[PDB]
Amino acid sequence: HHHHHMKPYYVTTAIAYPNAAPHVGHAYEYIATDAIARFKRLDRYDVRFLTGTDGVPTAALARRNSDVFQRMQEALNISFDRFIRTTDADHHEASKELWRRMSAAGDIYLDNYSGWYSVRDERFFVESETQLVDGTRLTVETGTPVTWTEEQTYFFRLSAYTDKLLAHYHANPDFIAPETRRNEVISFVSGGLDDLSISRTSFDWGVQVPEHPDHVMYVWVDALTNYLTGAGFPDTDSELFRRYWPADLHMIGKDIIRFHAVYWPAFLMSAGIELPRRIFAHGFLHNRGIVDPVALAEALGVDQVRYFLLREVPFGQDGSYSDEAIVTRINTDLANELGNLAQRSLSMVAKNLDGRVPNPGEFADADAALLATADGLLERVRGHFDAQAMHLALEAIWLMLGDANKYFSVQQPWVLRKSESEADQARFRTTLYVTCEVVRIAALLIQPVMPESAGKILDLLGQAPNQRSFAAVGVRLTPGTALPPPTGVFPRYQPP
Amino acid sequence: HHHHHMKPYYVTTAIAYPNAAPHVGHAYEYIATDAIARFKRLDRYDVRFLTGTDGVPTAALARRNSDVFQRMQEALNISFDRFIRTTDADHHEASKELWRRMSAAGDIYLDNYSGWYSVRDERFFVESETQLVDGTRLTVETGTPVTWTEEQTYFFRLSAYTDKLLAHYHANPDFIAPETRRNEVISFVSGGLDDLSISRTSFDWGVQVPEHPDHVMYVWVDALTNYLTGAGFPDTDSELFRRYWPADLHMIGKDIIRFHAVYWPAFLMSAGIELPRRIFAHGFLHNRIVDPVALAEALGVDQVRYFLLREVPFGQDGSYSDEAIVTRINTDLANELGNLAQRSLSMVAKNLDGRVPNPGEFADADAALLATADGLLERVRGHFDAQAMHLALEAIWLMLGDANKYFSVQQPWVLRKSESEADQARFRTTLYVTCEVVRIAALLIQPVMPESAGKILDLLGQAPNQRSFAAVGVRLTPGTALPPPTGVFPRYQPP
Repeated sequence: HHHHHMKPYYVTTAIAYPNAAPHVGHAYEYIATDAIARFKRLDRYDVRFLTGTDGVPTAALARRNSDVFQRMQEALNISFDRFIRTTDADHHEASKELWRRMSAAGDIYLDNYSGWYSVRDERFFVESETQLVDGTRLTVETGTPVTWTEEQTYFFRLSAYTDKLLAHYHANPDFIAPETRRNEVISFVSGGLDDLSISRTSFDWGVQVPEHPDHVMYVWVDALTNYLTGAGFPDTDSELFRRYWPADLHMIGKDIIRFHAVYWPAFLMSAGIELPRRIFAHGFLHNRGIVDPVALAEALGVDQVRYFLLREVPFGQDGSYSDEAIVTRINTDLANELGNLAQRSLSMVAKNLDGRVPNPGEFADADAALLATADGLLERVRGHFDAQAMHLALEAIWLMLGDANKYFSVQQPWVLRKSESEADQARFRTTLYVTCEVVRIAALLIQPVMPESAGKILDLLGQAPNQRSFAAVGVRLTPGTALPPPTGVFPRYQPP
Repeated sequence: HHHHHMKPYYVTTAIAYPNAAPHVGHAYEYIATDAIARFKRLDRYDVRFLTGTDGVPTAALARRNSDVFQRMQEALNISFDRFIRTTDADHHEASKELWRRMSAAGDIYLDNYSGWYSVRDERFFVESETQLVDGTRLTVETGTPVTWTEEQTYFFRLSAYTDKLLAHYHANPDFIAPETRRNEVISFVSGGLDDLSISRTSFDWGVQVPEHPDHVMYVWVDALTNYLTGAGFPDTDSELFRRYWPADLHMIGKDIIRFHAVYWPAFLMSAGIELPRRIFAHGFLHNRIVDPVALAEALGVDQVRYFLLREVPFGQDGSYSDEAIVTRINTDLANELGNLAQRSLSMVAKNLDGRVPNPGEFADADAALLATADGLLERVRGHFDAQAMHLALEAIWLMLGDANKYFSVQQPWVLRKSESEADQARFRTTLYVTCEVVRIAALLIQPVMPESAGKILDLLGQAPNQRSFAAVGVRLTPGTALPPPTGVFPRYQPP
């Protein structure tokens, strides 16, 4: 009964709230988290990569959510793992069990409350958190209407966890990232926290509170438990839960950080459940002077868009999109620096070395320096990925590709091809081998960012599909390997 | 510059040879040696507990070794000490220095030789040590193929140390254990020894012989020096070597006893290096191969550690069966130890406000049980010093038998019902005595079942700083607050 060997890694994308519809607006988040998951799969991890998502209006919306999810997954090549339907997941047993544990811990109480309530956010707001935009009172943070409501509601004793949360932040400095987001959460919690309304009296459809069917949970309370549902909760003895909980990484947008970094860990502390290891809040994309990567991918190519978004924007910051910025990356970074270097060297293998990887001679100093830089990339890229700094990992790879192109232009293997010498031909073989070998290493490491284009390059280098994990980075290109006739992988931008 | 104050104790598990894979098949060995090391740490020793281990086919095989090691260490809770890698260790300087010393002493010579050679064992074999099994010539001892080779090789003058080895066995009766293994080694050496080939001419990867780069040492010659490397050798003036060499105990399987009890001490005699103090060769397990890692994941790490160290007299071969381990899980652990702790701790919680009672004056029955418990540490220490962990565990559970008998005779559940003044006093005394002997037993079983014993000590309100053997002589403090009792030893759950 051994169906797994590698260390597990459980990573989630964000719940939909405050949007009723999942997936929409999450393409950037999905591309980034997919690259993280693909990197972990290539680095000998058992990856579990899941979404944070689970009358007549509600059901057709379920078809649209499905259609949007399939299109986004296929257009951007997201490799979410397949979740198995269970009876507990259909009946919201996770949030009901979480409620039971928090109630049994003494952290849930009924009370009367009056204040500004937002139907869309399902939250209460204080006076300073509202504003009259134009004779209509809206929330300052989200812009949703509020009306004054006097309700009976169940509260979570969030105030009893202010210091416990600050102690968790101090003991786990990598729990919240990037650092500007960590400083903001610490500043917020340090000001003190009030108790948190978590239910409403309603007969509308929703997750009924255990023992109190006249109350229903707010949508975001039950939504957060989807992370636990993804690991088989409330079946804490199940193999799924022992293996994958706690989650290693919650990937979210910075708009819902307080739900994940304050409310969520307090809920889990109250219920006696292990907390997630890390929360990373990314920024949002805007046009220069909203950005739809699915439409960009269909127009420009999936790997061009995935590369641009993960390279142009330092992950965590807000990003600016201009057509000029992505055209340069498509034409310079991809088509020229990587594509043309691979095409030039592979063309000489096919035409002058009978389509066979040459056996290199003894490596000169210039050969060893370039190989040493490439051999050191896996360690540097792994460190950047562990901090969710994919832009720095891609910059490191293209810095090596810069050295490789410089090396290629200095060695001039296309002029050594002519000479009938014994030393020029040996130098011809060695320089082509070194260029192919560093292209192989770069192609292996860009698989998380551009899976198909990297796969095509590895096909051109005669690498079987079984020899494409990061363990293969330390195994040099085999002389005598037969290479297929080279074809283009990274085309130049074609204006409409 | 005092980073130590206790007497050092250096104990090793065996080198991998003949198998190229370390750790594989050594789980039973690791568990027993870990219990010995844990006992020494609790007994005010500075313990150094190390393994005897250090192209493309060899690199990823090193990844598998690390995976097997970390999984085995975690599944069985083995507490090997952390080895610091140095420049000398990376370049195999210990075996080079050992070879130099033996050569400088005149004990290594080059010679021609012809005979049956096993590339797997890296040893030569005489005709009577080979056999044709089905048209192929194998060693009778290990079943590896041999081919007739006529090679130049370096020899160690083992014949010059036959009598010196016998004199060492006689002067040090505890050097080899158990006694059946000692008798076999003495009989072998008494028959006389030939000189020992220790190198081969090959351009494969290996430890090149100093001053003769065409020869490489046999893998087991270099492997033996890992024991020296663990103590900082060849840096004989290092703090590690002065403090931890000679090794106090080489724990090995009896399959490689001649490498450790004959070749190894003769090497060290030639090199002028102090000999290890003691070598213990344990037996092998079989079903009526046994995989303790798989057993632990299915049954519980402490259930498996206990069964393996109690069921088989250490040094003998053992037979593990499902019924035999179920008996020890349910009787020895869940009932004899578990329910004795649960029934008495539950009475402290419900009847004595979760507070250790202040006992009255001890009756003859109370003092008799306490006396048996107070004498356990000395008896268990003597068994561990002979590596007789089965006898240490038997001595502890014989006391737990007396405690269960004492508990049933006193009937504390009857005394709690009486509003009398005398009965309530006797009720406090018998509960204190029962908790006190459970505390002593839990302290002494820490080397065998670290986690379960820690849980019992948690239920008895013992802080983590008061769990060494120096705390055995400090009675349970009346007034100590106890957490609500929870289960520690579950009964066997059939799948």
